[PDB]
Amino acid sequence: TCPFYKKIPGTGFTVDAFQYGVVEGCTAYFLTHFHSDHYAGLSKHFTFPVYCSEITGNLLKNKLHVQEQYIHPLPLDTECIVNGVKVVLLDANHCPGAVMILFYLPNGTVILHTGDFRADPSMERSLLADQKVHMLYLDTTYCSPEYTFPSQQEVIRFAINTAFEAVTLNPHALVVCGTYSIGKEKVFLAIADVLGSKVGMSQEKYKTLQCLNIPEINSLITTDMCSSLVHLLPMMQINFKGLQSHLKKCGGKYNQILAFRPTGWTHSNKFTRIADVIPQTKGNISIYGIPYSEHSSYLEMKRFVQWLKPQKIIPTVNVGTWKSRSTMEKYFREWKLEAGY
Ligand code: NI
Repeated sequence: TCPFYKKIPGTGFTVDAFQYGVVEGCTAYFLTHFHSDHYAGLSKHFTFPVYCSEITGNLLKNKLHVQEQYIHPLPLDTECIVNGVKVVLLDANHCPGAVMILFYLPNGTVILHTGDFRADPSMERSLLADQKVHMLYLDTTYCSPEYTFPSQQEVIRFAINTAFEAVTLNPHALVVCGTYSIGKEKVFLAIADVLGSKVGMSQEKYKTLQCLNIPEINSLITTDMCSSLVHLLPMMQINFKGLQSHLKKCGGKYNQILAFRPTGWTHSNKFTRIADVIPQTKGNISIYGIPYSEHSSYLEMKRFVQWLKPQKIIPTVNVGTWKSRSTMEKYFREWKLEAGY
């Protein structure tokens, strides 16, 4: 049964609620982004209206085979009427096609559902600037002050500089980047651009990337592994055994691997600066864990909420334990006392 924090009161709507069967009273199912914990339950047999971004609807049609007649893509930054209720989709600064949803209820209440997001000051000049928000359904993934990580730009600068140095020292080194979902495409695209290579990958991952409306993508990716010196592999294969096995397959074209695992936060964050990150090495294989996050840090989250000044916060992540819930509620109250709302 669908949890309360997935239901939008005063509407027929649910958000990211496809794994509960037919939800009683639901007339429209919104999907914030194409990550499996959120789309869980969707397939070609789904026959209710799904509302989403254009990019998410490309992925629903091509990857999950949802039939076209049930996919309702909406443009961003545009007031739309859905089953009698005004809604707006906003960029969530998460993965490609990810949105936040503004609902203007018939009684005058305004609700923001962030989906998954990485808060940014640029959001302070979107259509959120223009009216009051009563209720915030908040991505609280990293809602504790220990969660610090660098900007995405500092992390990509580190990756490009590391890869370019290694391959210029050894033109027979291969770069490998791990993936298991959409998101974080800048990691492998930025490294292939500095090396003058396309990114090589499986047919299934090429198909996924072709749904993303990324400009000039036909110039950047390929299924011809032999022509590429940046390869994409499943995240599970980014270990010494998996990489040794891959190097065998390349037929002596290469004699070294430099590999990247873009994680979110790891506790090497509470001690080490990005500049000081070092790899794990075994023989001619080195593996870097780089803290590339597509969710808010604690400080980015706190700034967004103190700017928005909502009347009520409903967390959507870390809700299953009483200790997590009590921790989050304490920070919400601190933020409200410090800012004065
Ligand atoms: Ni996500």
